[PDB]
Amino acid sequence: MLKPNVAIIVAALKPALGIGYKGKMPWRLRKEIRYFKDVTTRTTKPNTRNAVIMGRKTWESIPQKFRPLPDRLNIILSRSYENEIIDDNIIHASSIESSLNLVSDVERVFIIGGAEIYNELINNSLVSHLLITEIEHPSPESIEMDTFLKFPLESWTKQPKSELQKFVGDTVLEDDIKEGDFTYNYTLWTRK
Ligand SMILES: CC(C)(C)c1ccc(Sc2cccc3nc(N)nc(N)c23)cc1
Repeated sequence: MLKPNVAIIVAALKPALGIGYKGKMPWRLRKEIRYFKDVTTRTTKPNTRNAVIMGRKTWESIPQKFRPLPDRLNIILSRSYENEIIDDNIIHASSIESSLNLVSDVERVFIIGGAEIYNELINNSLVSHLLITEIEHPSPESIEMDTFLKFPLESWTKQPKSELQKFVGDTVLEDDIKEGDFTYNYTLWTRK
């Protein structure tokens, strides 16, 4: 596949855009996990699937029995990897672009994490869309976090919900979802 449009999908706590603590999300938002699954899995073209790209540490963090993520082509990046097709669901690669050369019959491509991948790939011009779940909490500071997004958002535009709706198709988008003390909303951003 040549120069596909890629999207980053991430969940971050405002205002600092904290994303994790010692390799894990500092929250358990059950509806947000469901949205992540639907968005990354759904396709509109017939014999296609979507691809998910992740860093080797994220891959390793998923319990062996739960990988690869079903119904999507999983791509794992490592600087030590050779560009190789493991099976029909798993690709190893050392760069995003090299990995995309090995795919066909893919509709959308999503970067799913983790912290290092996000922070490095936000600056690759293949990235055209950000799907950011903006999480809010009454006392952000009480949540322990060690990793943060370092995104240049001054170079990006938050679109209206109609545009997000158009992006996700059939997926139901509820507003101000509450789970425990967290409130969140789904957003779409594109480059200026
Ligand atoms: C390293 C950290 C812990 C930030 C990390 C965070 C998330 C993910 S994948 C993921 C899992 C569950 C829900 C998710 N929600 C959205 N919106 N984005 C993701 N990428 C998600 C993989 C790695």
